[PDB]
Amino acid sequence: NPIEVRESDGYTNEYVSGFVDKWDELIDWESRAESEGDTIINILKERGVKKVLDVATGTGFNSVRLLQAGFDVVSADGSAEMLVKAFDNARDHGYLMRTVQADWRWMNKDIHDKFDAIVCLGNSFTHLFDEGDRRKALAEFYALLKHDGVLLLDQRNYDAILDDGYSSKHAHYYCGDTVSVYPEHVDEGLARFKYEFSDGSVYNLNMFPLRKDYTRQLLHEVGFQEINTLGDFKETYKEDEPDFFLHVAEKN
Ligand SMILES: Nc1ncnc2c1ncn2[C@@H]1O[C@H](CSCC[C@H](N)C(=O)O)[C@@H](O)[C@H]1O
Repeated sequence: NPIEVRESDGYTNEYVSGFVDKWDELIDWESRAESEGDTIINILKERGVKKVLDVATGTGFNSVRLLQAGFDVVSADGSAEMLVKAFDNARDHGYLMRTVQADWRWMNKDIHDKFDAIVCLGNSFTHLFDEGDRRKALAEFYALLKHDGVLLLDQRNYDAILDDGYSSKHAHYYCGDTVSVYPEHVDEGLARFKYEFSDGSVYNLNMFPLRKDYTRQLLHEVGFQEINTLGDFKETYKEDEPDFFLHVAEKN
């Protein structure tokens, strides 16, 4: 059956769509690419990666960055509305995106290749609140990797927030002062972040506060052999603790 673009289906809603639109309206990709550096691209190049699957395309930032770097990218997302934005953003940068609508829990339904690398970036994995769904998603990613493939999966540093550290009592800024991100409510099973933009817009979003070692455990448990977790400093006013972690999980 064909996929229809809807502002409200099972994979996105108008609120989250408004949030990503607001981020993209105020934060240009050039600035974001400079602030994030070439860590992702360099990891892939040092591994000889050619074919990449983006499982969390969103409005397309990671996919377009990888296309610009010369990778063969397939751009998947659960949301058809997101994929339309991502395709047109790629078009605006002079690239033809290969979009596929797919749910992490059945990734090979319409994707039949295997990939040198998968990227699941922008703190996307934390959207899953059910442990069974987490294992299912990581198992689906594992199965889509070639024998010597690698999964790049990032997350916010929830350990520092759950342990009542400095980062739990303070907002974190991105793209200068364009947006602040504040952990309004934190418990073992839920973090609600307040995102306040420079134009006065406020969005409140829920995430599952994955501890760094719990994510590593899940990756090991679905079959990944070696995992290296890197501190990833993205925020404007850097602290002793990174605001993100990047897991580099090798299939074999
Ligand atoms: N279960 C699921 N299956 C497929 N896609 C999912 C999903 N849960 C969340 N997503 C997607 O994950 C994306 C997170 S947004 C992050 C987008 C991009 N990596 C960036 O950093 O800008 C959303 O577009 C959302 O639709």
